Amino acid sequence: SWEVGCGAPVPLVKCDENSPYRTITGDCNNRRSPALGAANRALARWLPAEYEDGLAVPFGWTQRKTRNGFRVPLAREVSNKIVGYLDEEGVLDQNRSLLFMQWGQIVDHDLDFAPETELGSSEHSKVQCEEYCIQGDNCFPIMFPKNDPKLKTQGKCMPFFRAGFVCPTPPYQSLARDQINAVTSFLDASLVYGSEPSLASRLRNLSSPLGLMAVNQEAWDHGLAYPPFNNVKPSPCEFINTTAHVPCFQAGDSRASEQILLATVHTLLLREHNRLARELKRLNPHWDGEMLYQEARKILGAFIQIITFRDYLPIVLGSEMQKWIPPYQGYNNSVDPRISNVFTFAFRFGHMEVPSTVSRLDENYQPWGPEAELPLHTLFFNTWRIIKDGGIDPLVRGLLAKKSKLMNQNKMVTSELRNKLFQPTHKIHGFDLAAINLQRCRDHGMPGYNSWRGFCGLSQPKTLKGLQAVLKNKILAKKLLDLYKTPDNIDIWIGGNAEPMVERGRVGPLLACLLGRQFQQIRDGDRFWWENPGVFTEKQRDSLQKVSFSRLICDNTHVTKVPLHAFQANNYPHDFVDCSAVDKLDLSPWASREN
Ligand code: HEM
Ligand SMILES: *[C@@H]1O[C@H](CO)[C@@H](O[C@@H]2O[C@H](CO)[C@@H](O)[C@H](O)[C@H]2NC(C)=O)[C@H](O)[C@H]1NC(C)=O
Ligand SMILES: *[C@@H]1O[C@H](CO)[C@@H](O)[C@H](O)[C@H]1NC(C)=O
Ligand SMILES: *[C@@H]1O[C@H](CO)[C@@H](O)[C@H](O)[C@H]1NC(C)=O
Ligand SMILES: *[C@@H]1O[C@H](CO)[C@@H](O)[C@H](O)[C@H]1NC(C)=O
Ligand SMILES: O=N[O-]
Ligand SMILES: [Ca+2]
Ligand code: NA
Ligand code: NA
Repeated sequence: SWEVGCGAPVPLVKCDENSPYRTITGDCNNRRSPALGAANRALARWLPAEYEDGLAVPFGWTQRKTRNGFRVPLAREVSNKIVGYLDEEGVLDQNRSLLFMQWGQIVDHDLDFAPETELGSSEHSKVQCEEYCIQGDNCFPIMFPKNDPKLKTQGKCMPFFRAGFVCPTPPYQSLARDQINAVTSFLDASLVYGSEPSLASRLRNLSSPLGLMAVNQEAWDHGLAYPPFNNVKPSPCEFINTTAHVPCFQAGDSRASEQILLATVHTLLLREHNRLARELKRLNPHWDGEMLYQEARKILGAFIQIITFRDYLPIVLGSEMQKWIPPYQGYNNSVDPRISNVFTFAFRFGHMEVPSTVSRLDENYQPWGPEAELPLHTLFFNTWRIIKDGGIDPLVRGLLAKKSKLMNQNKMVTSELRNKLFQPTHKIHGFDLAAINLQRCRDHGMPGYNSWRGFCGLSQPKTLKGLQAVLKNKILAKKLLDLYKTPDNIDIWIGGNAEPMVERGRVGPLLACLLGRQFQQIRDGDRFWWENPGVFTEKQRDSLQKVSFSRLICDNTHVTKVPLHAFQANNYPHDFVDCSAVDKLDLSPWASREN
C-alpha cells in the first residue's frame, strides 16, 4: 500500500480466540490479521485504481481529459445504444427459475455494499445535484446525450452521488481513493443479522430469553412472521403509496425492500432463524437466549454457504466452476477473504437476468387474482403489495414457476431497470441502473476491459476485428468501438457482460474468472466455513448436506408443492412434488446432553 495504518475503525476489536461464533463485524476471523473481511473497511484492490488524476478523480469528470487519448462516452449514451431493447418476447431463460436471479441478489447483499457519500442532511447540495445538474465534490451527475427522450421529460441529468471512501474524507490520503465495503466479506448471513453491533442488537428479541429475531407486531402472514418495519422518516416504501402507509422492512442489510422478491427472500430467512431458535430450545431447554441466537445464526450462515456453493455457483460458472472453485481442501489463513472492488461490478451480471414482470400464483400455480402479473417498476420499495395483497406464498410460487431473464447481447437490461428505476430520495420512476453501473465503475476507479482480460490470462483485443472475435458478434463490437474508440476504454461492467456465456454457465470467460477467484477466496479464507473441521461436528454436517431452497420454502410458508431442483426452470405440476418428498434438516445432532 502507499501508507498502511490509515484504517480509523481498526481498533476496539477484541478477539475471543476460543469463541465458537463469528463476530457481527467479521473482525477476528483471520487470527494473524484480524480486520481482514470485516465490515466498514476498504474494498480490496486486485489492480491499482485508475482515475484521471491517479488518485480519486473519476474518468469522464473533466471534458478535456482523455482516457488513452479518447473521450469516455456518457454512461446513458452507452446505456441507450448498447444496453436497451423494446421487445420482452423470447427474452426468458428456458433453464433458470426466477429464484436464480433472486438468490444472486441475496448473495451479493451478504458480501458487499459501498454506501453513497454520507450527505443525508437536508442541503442545497442535493438541490445543486438533482435540480441544476452541477458536477462538483460528491455530485457526479449522469448527463443525458442529445436526442435522449428523458431530455424532454426529466431535465438534463439523473443525479448520482459518489461512493463513500476510507481514511478521513476532506483529509483524503495520497494513496488512490478506496471505496468502503459496509458489510462483512464472509458469506455469513450478515444480510439477516447485520454487520454492526447497533443494528444486530436492534434486530434481536431480547424481551425474552429465546434467541429470537424481532418480528412485525402490526402485521402477520397467515400466522407467519414479517420482519419489523423501519420507523424512520422519510420512508421510500411509504412514498410509493401514501394511501397504504406500509413502511420498508428492517433487516440485517439496508437494501432489503429494494424490490418485493428481495423482501420475500429476506422474510423466508428471518422465519428460518426463529424456526431454528424454537427447535433448538425444544432440543436444549437449558440453553440461554445468546446461545440460541448464535447457534441458529451459525446454522443459517451454513445454509446460505451450501445453497450458494452447491446449487448456485455451478450454474453461474458452468465449465469454469472446477478451474476456479475446486473441491474444498480446508481453511487457508494465507488467503485474502476481502471482497474486491471489481467483484462489486462483476456480480452486477444479475441485472441482465431481471425480467420485466413479477407474478403472484395461487395453490394451482395459476394467476393469483386479476392483477397477478405486475410490471417490476411498480415493485421497487413495495411492501404494501406483500402486506395487503396475499403475503409471501403467491410471490414464492412465482419465484419457483417463473423464469429469470436470459442475458442477450441484443437485449441486455429490461427498461423496467434501464428507464424506470426508483431511487429513495429521488421520488421518480425515471432512473437507469445500467448508466448508474457505468458511472459507478468510473467513480470506483476501475481499470478498463483489457486490464481485466490481462488479469485473467485472456486475449486483449486492440482492433474492431479482434473485439468481434472475442464477443462473437460483429454489430455489438462495432457499437462498443463507435462509443469507446479502443477496447482498453470499455468499462468493466459492460465489457464483462458483453462476452458470450461459457458452456453450462450464465457469464462469459472474463466474469467467470473474476467471480470464480472471489468465491474461491471467500470459501478458502473463512475460518468459520461450514465444512472446516471443528466448526460443525461430522453429524451436524451430514444433516446440513441435505438443506435445500425447496425445504426452506416448505418449512417457512404454506406452499406445499415445490420442485427438487429449485434453480432450474420448473413447470407445475410435472416438475413439482409434495413437501413430504423433500429432505429435512435433521436438527437431532444439536441435541446437547451437557451434564
Ligand atoms: C430487481 C432486481 C434488482 C434491483 C432493483 C437492483 C438494484 C441495484 C441498485 C440500485 C444498485 C446500486 C447502484 C449504484 O449506485 O452503483 C445495485 C447494485 C448492485 N447490484 Fe443490483 N439490483 C437487482 C438485482 C441484482 C442481482 C440479481 C444481482 C446479482 C445477481 C445484483 C447485484 C448487485 C451488486 C453486486 C451491486 C453492487 C453492491 C455493492 O454496493 O457492493 N443486483 N443494484
Ligand atoms: C395503494 O395501496 C392501496 C391500499 O392497499 C391500494 O388499494 C387497495 O387496492 C385496491 C383499490 O385500488 C382494492 O383491491 C383494495 O380493496 C384497496 N384497499 C384500499 C384501502 O383502498 C391502492 O391501489 C394503492 N394505490 C396505488 C396508486 O398504488
Ligand atoms: C418477543 O418474544 C415474545 C415472546 O415469545 C413475543 O410475545 C414478542 O411479540 C416478541 N417481540 C418481538 C418484537 O418480536
Ligand atoms: C494457502 O494460500 C496461499 C496463498 O497464495 C497458497 O499459495 C498456498 O498454496 C495455500 N496452501 C494451502 C495448504 O492451502
Ligand atoms: C438445465 O439446467 C440443469 C442445472 O440447473 C442441468 O443439469 C440440465 O441438464 C439442464 N437442462 C436442459 C434441458 O438444458
Ligand atoms: O439493491 N439495491 O439497492
Ligand atoms: Ca457477509
Ligand atoms: Na440502527
Ligand atoms: Na437500493
